[PDB]
Amino acid sequence: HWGYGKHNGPEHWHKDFPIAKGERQSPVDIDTHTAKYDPSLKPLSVSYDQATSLRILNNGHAFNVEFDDSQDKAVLKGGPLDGTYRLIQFHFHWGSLDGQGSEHTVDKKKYAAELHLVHWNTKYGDFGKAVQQPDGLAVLGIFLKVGSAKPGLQKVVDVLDSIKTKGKSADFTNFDPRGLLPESLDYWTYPGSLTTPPLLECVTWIVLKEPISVSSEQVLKFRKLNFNGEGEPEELMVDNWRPAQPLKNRQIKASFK
Ligand SMILES: NS(=O)(=O)c1nnc(-c2ccccc2Cl)s1
Ligand SMILES: [Zn+2]
Repeated sequence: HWGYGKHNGPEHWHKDFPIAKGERQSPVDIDTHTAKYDPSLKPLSVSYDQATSLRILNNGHAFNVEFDDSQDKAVLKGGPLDGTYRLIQFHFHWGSLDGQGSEHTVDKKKYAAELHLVHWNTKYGDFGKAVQQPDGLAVLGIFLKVGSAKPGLQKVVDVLDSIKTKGKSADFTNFDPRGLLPESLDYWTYPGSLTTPPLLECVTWIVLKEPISVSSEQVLKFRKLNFNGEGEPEELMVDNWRPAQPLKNRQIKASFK
């Protein structure tokens, strides 16, 4: 099966998922000097006051916090989007060391980790239909750098122990994802894909310019998770990130100059 190890990692994915070599794959390097400022872009509208988290899950590839998306509770609008996108889950990618871990890079700089808040376009009625459309998903990407602690993240950090191995889940209610946002919502955007299989080209990427800060201790706890299931030989969950892919015929746009 696919993974992030030497025998099943990203350069192998194309054998089972040939869209891996497609024309609008993610992530990409953001070259800040060739990004085009687009004054037509609207500000992002993040409406997460009525967010309802449900559960946190180790799926063997990351951990996901899941939200109730049966209603327009937590939604993303504005920016380069037309329409309303509902939050369904968030997850992270991170490294074995602080100098790597993000999926996107900025002028080839890697960050320690990357947060993805995944939303789907409610005109398609359910997530499974949305991933089959070119405008079906919008993923908000936020970089993490190591420095001070992020108080808003600690609640997540403290449950990881209970979902250490693949397939484990825990109740996770009343978590407010507003606690994970930077001060500024300035962004870059481009059309891209899921960065894990099935690698579908259905995502409008919105990558925030301002990183959030987390402490070494916090990121350290991420690295204690396991890719394996219980009773299996221990494989630490680290470096679950996909390299930058060719930009090909795409323009990255910026909401700021
Ligand atoms: N890293 S990511 O946000 O582009 C992403 N990639 N794959 C995702 C996915 C794949 C299968 C089912 C559900 C999701 Cl949410 S979400
Ligand atoms: Zn992701």
